[PDB]
Amino acid sequence: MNMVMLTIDGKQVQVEKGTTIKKAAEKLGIEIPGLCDDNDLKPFGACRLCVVEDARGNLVASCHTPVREGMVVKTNSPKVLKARRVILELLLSSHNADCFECDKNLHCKLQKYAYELNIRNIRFKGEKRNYEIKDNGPIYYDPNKCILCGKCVRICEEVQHICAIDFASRGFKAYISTPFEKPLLESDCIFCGQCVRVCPTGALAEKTDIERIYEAISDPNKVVVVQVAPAVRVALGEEFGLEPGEIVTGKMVAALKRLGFDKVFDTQFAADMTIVEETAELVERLEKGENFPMFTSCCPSWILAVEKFYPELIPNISTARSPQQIFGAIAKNYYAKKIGVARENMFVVSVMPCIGKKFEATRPEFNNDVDAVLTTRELARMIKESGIDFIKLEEENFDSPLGESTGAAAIFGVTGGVMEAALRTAYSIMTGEELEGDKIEFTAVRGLEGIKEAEVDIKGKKVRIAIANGIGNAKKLIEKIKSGETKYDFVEVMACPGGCMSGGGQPYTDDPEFRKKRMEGIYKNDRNLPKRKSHENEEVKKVYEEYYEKPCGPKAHEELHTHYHSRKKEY
Amino acid sequence: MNMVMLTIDGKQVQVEKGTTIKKAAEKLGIEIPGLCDDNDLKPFGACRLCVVEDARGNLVASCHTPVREGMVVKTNSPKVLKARRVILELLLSSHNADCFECDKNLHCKLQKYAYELNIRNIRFKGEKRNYEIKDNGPIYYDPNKCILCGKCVRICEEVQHICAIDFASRGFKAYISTPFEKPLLESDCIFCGQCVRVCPTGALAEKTDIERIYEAISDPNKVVVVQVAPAVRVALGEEFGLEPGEIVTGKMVAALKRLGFDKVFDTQFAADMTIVEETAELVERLEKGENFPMFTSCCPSWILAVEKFYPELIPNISTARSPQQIFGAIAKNYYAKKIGVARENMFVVSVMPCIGKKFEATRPEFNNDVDAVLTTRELARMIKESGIDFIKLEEENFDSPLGESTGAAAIFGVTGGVMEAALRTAYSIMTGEELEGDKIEFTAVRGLEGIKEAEVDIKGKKVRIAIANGIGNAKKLIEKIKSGETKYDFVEVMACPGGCMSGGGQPYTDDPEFRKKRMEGIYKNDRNLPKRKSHENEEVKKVYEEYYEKPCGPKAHEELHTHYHSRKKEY
Ligand code: SF4
Ligand code: SF4
Ligand code: SF4
Ligand code: SF4
Ligand code: SF4
Ligand code: SF4
Ligand code: SF4
Ligand code: SF4
Ligand code: FES
Ligand code: FES
Repeated sequence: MNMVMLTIDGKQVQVEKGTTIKKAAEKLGIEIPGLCDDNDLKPFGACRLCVVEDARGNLVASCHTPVREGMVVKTNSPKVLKARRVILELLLSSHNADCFECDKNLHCKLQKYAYELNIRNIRFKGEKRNYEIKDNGPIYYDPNKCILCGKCVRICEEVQHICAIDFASRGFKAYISTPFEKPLLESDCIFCGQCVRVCPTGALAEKTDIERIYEAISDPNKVVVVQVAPAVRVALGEEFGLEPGEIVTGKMVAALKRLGFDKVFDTQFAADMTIVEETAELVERLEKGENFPMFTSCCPSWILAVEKFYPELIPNISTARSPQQIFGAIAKNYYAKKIGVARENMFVVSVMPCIGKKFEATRPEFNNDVDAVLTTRELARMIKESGIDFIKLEEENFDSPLGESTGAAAIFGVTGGVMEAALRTAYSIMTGEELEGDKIEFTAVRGLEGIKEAEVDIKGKKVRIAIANGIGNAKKLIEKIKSGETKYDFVEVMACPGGCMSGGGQPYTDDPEFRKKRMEGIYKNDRNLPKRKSHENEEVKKVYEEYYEKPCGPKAHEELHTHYHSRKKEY
Repeated sequence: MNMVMLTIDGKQVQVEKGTTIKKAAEKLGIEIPGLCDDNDLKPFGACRLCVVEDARGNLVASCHTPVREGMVVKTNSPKVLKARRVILELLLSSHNADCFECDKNLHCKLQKYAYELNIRNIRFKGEKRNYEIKDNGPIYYDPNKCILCGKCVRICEEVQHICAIDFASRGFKAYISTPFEKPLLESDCIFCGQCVRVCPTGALAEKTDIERIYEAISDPNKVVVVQVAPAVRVALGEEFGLEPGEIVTGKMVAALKRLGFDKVFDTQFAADMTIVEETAELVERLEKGENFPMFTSCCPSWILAVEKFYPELIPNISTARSPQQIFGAIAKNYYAKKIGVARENMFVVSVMPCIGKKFEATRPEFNNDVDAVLTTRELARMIKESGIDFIKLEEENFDSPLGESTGAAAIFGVTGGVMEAALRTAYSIMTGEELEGDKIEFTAVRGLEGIKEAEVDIKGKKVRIAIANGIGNAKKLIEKIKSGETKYDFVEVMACPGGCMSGGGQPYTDDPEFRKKRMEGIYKNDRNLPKRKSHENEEVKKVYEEYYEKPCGPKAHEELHTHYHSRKKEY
């Protein structure tokens, strides 16, 4: 091993060779500001705001200069501060200053740096950016506030391997867009929502359906039922000053009950129903031994990717609905006749951490089962708007008769958790017995690796299980499968890297290790529940024996399944 | 005690009769927004943003509504939210939106309420407020961001009884002004800074001089000494997310060392200098028995209030300088000859929590001993500017030979702690012995009462002592003295209510009970020290025996004394 000695602010530093000055100065109790840098991306050097001076007398960037042995650098010299002040004055000279009306208010990094570097009087006044905004679906793009940091194109090209947007024009009028300024829906985008999560300004944000929620609640002839996702309860607490990984289920239930919503349920019931349907389909397919491999259809971004780029995989993907639409069908068809409320007077609201769900809700194939879709940020805005203090609430429980949950549906917010639930139910449906002890947990499908392969043995029969997180890794698996190197049986894809815990709806964070904390939170949540199996739930059995009488029945085929059509129109 | 039964948002409430419907709902884990209300002021009802809905169906204000038996109210009805949204749109329609240049950025309450209530598109665009910025000294007034809440007028009317500013004009063009738009120096202001502390916008701020500090640092031939106030050690941590009242001495010393300052010192040394000099003066005045009562000179605002309103008490004021100017004279007179530097080439910077110090630094009669002054908020902004992480610093001590101190000089940030620091020294100098055990602490001069009185018996000799915090209580006690009811010996006055811990330079807080926490922090800091007596300090005695040889000497009269001249201009 090779170690490197250097001096920073007159202090001796030992660092491993090859790390940058920004990374090497983390343990020294100092932080260099920068806008174009992220922990998941390569250095770009477009902000030029992270400059520090070496011994010679010139300023160099600190995010892409490797540490060489025997240099002295300074961080609080007056020249560096002057350069940073002038650079932020230049940035702020052409920014439309409607900070009252910005969705990214109180979380914008540019605003924090404008406060932090003591800017009080901008001498450069003149031409401002003046473009026209247009709708794009669930993604609201305002090119008046862009600073051309390049994070969105880098996260859409280097990680996602999709290349949906890129730079355009030259000079002062350069701007990031699609080909020929077309809307994102008919472009090559798949609505993963990663570009929204990394934008340091308010250029990229979410279309809001807040007014429709308030008009629906204000109407005295409409009954409102609201569902929450499994992955919201672990990261909702970041807005209110708590560390990530805290379980706030009861507090959020109390907040939802006090917000005016008539009924509060959870997706975990529909999640268990989806698991039952998927494992029935898997058992049937394995008995016939046809259409290998079989893909899961629980991620709207994945199904958009299949419909847009790979139309040949349409026969091989499952026909099961998303859990959101499953709960919508249950609420509009079975619960409504039980309570005695007309279908035209029922409102269903969902809280999900994804952005693909916002587009998925308005697909004409689903007959408008879900009316409006929220995100975690919108729910956190409701709580502050209504004045509810989140810290000192009293925890309550979910309503009846479909609020009770199991431990199999509590790990959908982690990559491969659907696979653990599928193996948990498949072991019981094949072997006939129930796993007890450490055999309940499948540790072979846990972690944060890009590709997760497993050879699962059930009563002497071995099956192949493949998990891919990230669209690029899914493309790699597609290339390997079409190459015919090996054959799998049951393959999961989630477009967001790391699972739904890192979707576009989750609150913004600065810690570089939020994924590990959220995984620990979800797993500790799952370990704190008496029931760990999907089929052991009673209410799912009551719903089946009350209305459908059989999984994968003709009524279930009518309501619990859908068909996909290829969107890859030829040129 | 008579209790009242009611319901608020469907929850039963038990509260005493007489509380409003906003202050009696804070203990239900719910809080309704408001801008015109503060815990130290009578309700005024100018925001009209704290409205709720009663049973009848008309919107009623909450900050001035007494509660009676039998009301049902709701604070989350759609009508109330719509009214609040429209009212905030009306406010932000006429606000100059340069939130990058605003000194109150990331702490403005209007910004936070614009974020909370989900404002996205201002429909009412029209004529804005267009006034002209004028200079006033240490108070920077910008009547373009004023929302006419009236907090400054009420706090200069109800508490201070100074009557410096008042409303002017009518209609849309009304504003806050002095008579005839004269500068605040020539008006009846006394520069207490309370109006700065309560302003919920960026209208009233500080004239910030970080720039001059920066070319002072960048000059290679100038040597910089920075001094810190006793009341800063208990309030800086609130700027970094800590609980108020945490002792952060070592952390702020490390931060000041890393900021480029050549030498760092505490002003407790000069404070003990002032204590021993004032004790000598008090012993002298007791021996002659003339010019009673005698007033302290530790507060510049008190001196201004005397020079403007009560010019007949000038012969009765102590001639001792403030500790800041005494430390400046020591640094520019004794320390400079010891190190071997020219007097013009020494730069003295102070970090004090008061606002009147900014004006006091530039008096022509002090011969420009100090060059620039700061407050705690600017110190925190500099710390965050250089990138220093305050949480993970290492404790380090002061410099030499003016770094160490005693416990008598650490309680200046409390109403009463100055005379409590002088009674021990007077006891020691007149009796000849030193207090032991719990007799060091005097429990009769601690608390938060408006006027504190005590009769202290020392060796059979009784002295009458009085404390007045707040200029209103000072005026009351001056009226009592001029009435001739009782005779005093030694009177302390601090202009800000609650002592120097509630100055204008301290960080903004929303907790209603910050004064108790700050007092507890100060007392814990005092009790965590080995030496508790000003006389037992070593370097004070060394300085006298090397340069003065006697307190109240001709050299001390030349350098540690000043004279006051009346400012009451005849009309
Ligand atoms: S949503 Fe995903 S695919 Fe679409 S532009 Fe953003 S990063 Fe690229
Ligand atoms: S759109 Fe957002 S992420 Fe992309 S360059 Fe502009 S500011 Fe950066
Ligand atoms: S992007 Fe940031 S600085 Fe720009 S308007 Fe929005 S909040 Fe203000
Ligand atoms: S992984 Fe989850 S958050 Fe990401 S696109 Fe798929 S469903 Fe949405
Ligand atoms: S007072 Fe508040 S809202 Fe107005 S410009 Fe300053 S920070 Fe923005
Ligand atoms: S500084 Fe004090 S006296 Fe002067 S206007 Fe403000 S509150 Fe009134
Ligand atoms: S100057 Fe500040 S405190 Fe005074 S009325 Fe205007 S906004 Fe209110
Ligand atoms: S009491 Fe302290 S903070 Fe207030 S004006 Fe006097 S010296 Fe300044
Ligand atoms: S973000 Fe580091 S050089 Fe631009
Ligand atoms: S601000 Fe409370 S009633 Fe006006």
